[PDB]
Amino acid sequence: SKLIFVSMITRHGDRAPFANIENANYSWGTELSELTPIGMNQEYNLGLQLRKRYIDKFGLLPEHYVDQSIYVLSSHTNRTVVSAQSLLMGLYPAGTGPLIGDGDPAIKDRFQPIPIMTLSADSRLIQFPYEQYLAVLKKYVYNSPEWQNKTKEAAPNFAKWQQILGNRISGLNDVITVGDVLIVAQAHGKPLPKGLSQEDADQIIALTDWGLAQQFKSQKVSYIMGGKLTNRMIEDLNNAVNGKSKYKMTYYSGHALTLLEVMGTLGVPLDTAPGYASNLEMELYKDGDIYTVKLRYNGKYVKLPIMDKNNSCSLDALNKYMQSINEKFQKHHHHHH
Amino acid sequence: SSKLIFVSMITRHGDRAPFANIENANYSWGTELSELTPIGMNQEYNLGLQLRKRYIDKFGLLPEHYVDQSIYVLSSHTNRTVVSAQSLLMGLYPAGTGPLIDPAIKDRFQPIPIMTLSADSRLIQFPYEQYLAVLKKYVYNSPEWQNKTKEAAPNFAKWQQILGNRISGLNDVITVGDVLIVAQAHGKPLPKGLSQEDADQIIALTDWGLAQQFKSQKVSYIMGGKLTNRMIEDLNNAVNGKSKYKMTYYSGHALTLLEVMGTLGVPLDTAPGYASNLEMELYKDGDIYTVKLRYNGKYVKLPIMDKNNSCSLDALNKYMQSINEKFQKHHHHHH
Ligand SMILES: Nc1ncnc2c1ncn2[C@@H]1O[C@H](CO)[C@@H](OP(=O)(O)O)[C@H]1O
Ligand SMILES: Nc1ncnc2c1ncn2[C@@H]1O[C@H](CO)[C@@H](OP(=O)(O)O)[C@H]1O
Repeated sequence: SKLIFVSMITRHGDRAPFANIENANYSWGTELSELTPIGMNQEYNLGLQLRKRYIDKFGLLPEHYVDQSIYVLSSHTNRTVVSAQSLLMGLYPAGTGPLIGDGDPAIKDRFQPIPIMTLSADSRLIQFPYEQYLAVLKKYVYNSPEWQNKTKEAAPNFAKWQQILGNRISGLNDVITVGDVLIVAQAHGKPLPKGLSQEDADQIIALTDWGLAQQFKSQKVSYIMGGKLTNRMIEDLNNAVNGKSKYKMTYYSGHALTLLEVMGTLGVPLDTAPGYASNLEMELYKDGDIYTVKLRYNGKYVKLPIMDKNNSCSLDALNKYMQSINEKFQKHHHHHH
Repeated sequence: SSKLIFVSMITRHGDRAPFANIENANYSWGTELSELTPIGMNQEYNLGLQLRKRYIDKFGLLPEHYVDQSIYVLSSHTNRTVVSAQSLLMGLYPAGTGPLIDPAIKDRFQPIPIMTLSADSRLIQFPYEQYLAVLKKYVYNSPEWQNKTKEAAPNFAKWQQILGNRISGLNDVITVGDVLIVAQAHGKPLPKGLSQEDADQIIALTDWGLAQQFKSQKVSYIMGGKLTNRMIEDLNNAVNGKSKYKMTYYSGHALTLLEVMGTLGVPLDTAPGYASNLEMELYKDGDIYTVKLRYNGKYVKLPIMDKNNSCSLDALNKYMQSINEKFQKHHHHHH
């Protein structure tokens, strides 16, 4: 069997936060929500790892980029576009880019440009727009027994955390909001907010990780947000077999939610929120007329319920699996007055 | 005295392979149809270096190391325009200037985000079939097009038999002309039986035809009014506090340049070559704001501009407003 196609999702690299902790004076060195130099480096290094895997080891891809061999689509954010660019600088590094004339580089250092398309900001394919995402949570997650139970457990800490941090803390949603800032602060070696013990910071961060993962332990929530992309990736695999597409790889540059929603849709939800440069690959193998698929998440194969002891299933089986998921969550349409 | 505070820029992409094949030739391009070639990457990279010398070294509008959220880059939904923008930005902010953590990326590359429109957007280029539909309606039956057609028509049968491709109008001449332009740019031999004289005629008609389309301000406005308005709005946003960008950059096509120049009433006489570019420059001297328009390295005098190729931003706004009013559509109700 030979690897013939891969579809990949990444989360972007280290970024600045979206929000500020009111009672802290953190300085990030880049604008809110932008990819940091560390984040660029993380994605670049992931690119180098992917070169060793899909070029050196499997030989799916060549050492010098072939035009129209990789389709890259990013959400409409700076961090996801720059993350894809940075990753591709590792996958096809300086020294491998094209020459003109007598072996003179097209671009100094033989950089290799690889096109990245973006969705519109309004697209729901790679990420739901933030307010639409929160609306799904309000409807399907916040009143769930698991969310309410965890809320009751954590609630005795809300008043204290609110007075320490300044930011409103009146539910797990607010804990998650400030938790992201604390995660960024820790990733950048910043001091704790005054009056927030390491114990308290650890608890807030733990609740944040728990909460993000809990959202997608619902296959329904996962499908609402991720059904479209999951279907599209499987269709990419099919197009690699049916002659429709000549791409060796499709790469969707996305977010924590992108990874959570696809894993959750497939019935293998994550127990932890994806860290920076987390990544998922659907690998398609060919042995004669037999086509098989494997699913890789952060460097380890994942066993879908339909897979064998070798973490593998036929593409036909994956199709049937996805079809059943689509039917399971199909909406009953109604007419109106 | 007066200082440059903002620039809005359009480029055409760099050298590319053709869209079509000449039926009776066997050209091999080295990349897929319509993709940017290595020479095209080089052209855009070199333009980037030129833009660094101008807007960083000379005017100091931009800093030597990229500031996040300082440049907004929007490309049409094509590989050649995205790769052209990326190549240009590799010249504007070259290796050695990118961020450190020890370099964030080897050779200190500097990533700069590029957004793309959807393929169905009409902002930077009309989708091809919609573009041709505008030509059919407004250009192909115009007196100038018909006259040129009659002059060239005695050559159609011969060109058709030589090339294989259908040649029954100037539109077909333009179609094969692009292939001949690409062939010449890549030093390929002429198709058998096509003399250099004939190739020159076909290419000349192609250049003439592309420019002729946009000598109509109406045609230009239909396709380019939206982008022209948007670029002027970018200038206004640099003054009114709405935007903190130092530059907006629209990565586009020959049509993008033709339509904006044509909308502003300064249509080009020749079709834009690879890496052609246009800049709207905004200057501040106290409370006085002035604009200049640059095309392929030379200032262009709008009718509203003075001997110094300059006008106030207020004047530019009034000018654009009058163009909008001129081409406003009379709406109707229906049964
Ligand atoms: N204040 C905000 N504004 C816009 N998007 C936000 C946001 N806060 C969070 N997000 C989004 O919610 C996801 C889970 O934390 C994030 O994933 P990423 O950090 O982008 O992987 C954001 O997309
Ligand atoms: N066969 C084709 N398919 C799609 N777009 C095409 C095309 N032939 C020409 N174009 C488009 O028409 C413009 C003027 O020649 C081109 O400008 P550029 O070469 O992209 O600057 C194309 O966009």
